[PDB]
Amino acid sequence: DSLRPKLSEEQQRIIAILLDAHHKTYDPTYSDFCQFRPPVRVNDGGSVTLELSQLSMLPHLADLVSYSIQKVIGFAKMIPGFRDLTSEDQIVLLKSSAIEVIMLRSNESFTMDDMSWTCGNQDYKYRVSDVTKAGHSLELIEPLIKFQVGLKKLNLHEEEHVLLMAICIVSPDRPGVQDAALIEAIQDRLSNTLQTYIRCRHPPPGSHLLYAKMIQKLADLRSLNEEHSKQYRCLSFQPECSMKLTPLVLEVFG
Ligand SMILES: C[C@H](CCCC(C)(C)O)[C@H]1CC[C@H]2/C(=C\C=C3C[C@@H](O)C[C@H](O)C3)CCC[C@]12C
Repeated sequence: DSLRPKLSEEQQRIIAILLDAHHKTYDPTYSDFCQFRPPVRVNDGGSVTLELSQLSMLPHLADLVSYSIQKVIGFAKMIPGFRDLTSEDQIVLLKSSAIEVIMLRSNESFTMDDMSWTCGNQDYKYRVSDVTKAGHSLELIEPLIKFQVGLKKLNLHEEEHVLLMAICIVSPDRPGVQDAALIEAIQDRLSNTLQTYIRCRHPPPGSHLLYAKMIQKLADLRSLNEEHSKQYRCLSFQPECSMKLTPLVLEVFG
């Protein structure tokens, strides 16, 4: 039974637009990372106290996340439809989705060889231990790694990955959005592009369950977003934390 309509010419052009936007905003060589404040790994082999006392990886990771937010804002601008929104909604959407899109886009440096984000170059291989040296706890980190493994095992085509990031950004149910209807219209155009693509371009397919899986990842990201927000708020109570962050990070997560 299941029909397999072909991608319209407009859908194909959406896909091409989104691949080009990603290629313009995600350097797969990580060649800017040497410009960030450097990573420092104090031995905390075991401690929340040590660690909040040092936050040795926070300057480097905050610069990394700050840089990623900028690339994401650049990616968003190229999403077909996004600029038809009011700038107030554009920013609501970017601010509420930023950490989720960072978590998604980070899947490209994530490796199941050793369960790290390998952006280098050894200095820029990030593990669970680095995330705890930036003041976060296992209640964020463990489900983050689960999410990364789950996403990897979907073996998404790049077309799927960039569509999934766009759909994440353009979510009509973010708090504070005004024109939810327009946002939903933009998102549906993207979601239809993704369903059609999966059905006509993705083999075998007994992965017609792929679309529901991807949608579930969006749900998972929502939970990670609330847990992140909870921890960031506590982290920010550390005296002089702000010096280790950036103005853009302060604004987005504050
Ligand atoms: C939870 C943490 C962000 C915490 C930021 C803070 C401000 C301290 O709350 C995660 C989110 C994404 C994670 C990682 C890498 C992300 C990227 C981003 C992407 O834009 C390029 C590359 O893929 C590395 C591994 C370290 C741990 C990172 C930074």
